[PDB]
Amino acid sequence: MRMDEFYTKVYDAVCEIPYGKVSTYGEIARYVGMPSYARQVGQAMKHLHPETHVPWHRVINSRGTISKRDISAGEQRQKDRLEEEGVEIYQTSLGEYKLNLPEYMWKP
DNA sequence: GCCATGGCTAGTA
DNA sequence: CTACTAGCCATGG
Repeated sequence: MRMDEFYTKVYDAVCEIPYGKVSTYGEIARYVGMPSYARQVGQAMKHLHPETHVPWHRVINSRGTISKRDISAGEQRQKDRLEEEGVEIYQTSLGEYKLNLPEYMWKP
């Protein structure tokens, strides 16, 4: 398959995530048949228009924190967002916004 | 072909 | 817990 089929399946995946639940970069890689594309799971997310109806904010790193998303602090945005779905998040000695994965993970 | 970038991740230690 | 490899693999130059 090819990179736009790929980008579509991933957005059908993500779209599936129940409000107020979450999933992992890596899991979706797996779910769409692409067990080793976790990194490109990241970039599909990275490219969305900021219009999108796709819940990119329900996607996190497989330790259950929010990805440092380097280029600058902006992914404040992801947390402020997941808290809008009553998800609970706390913090690390050292930044790492973070959560209870087993509680919020979407296990379908 | 190269390289340097990255919303990644099991392993290690 | 935190760091650190080692793999992974598309992009854009």
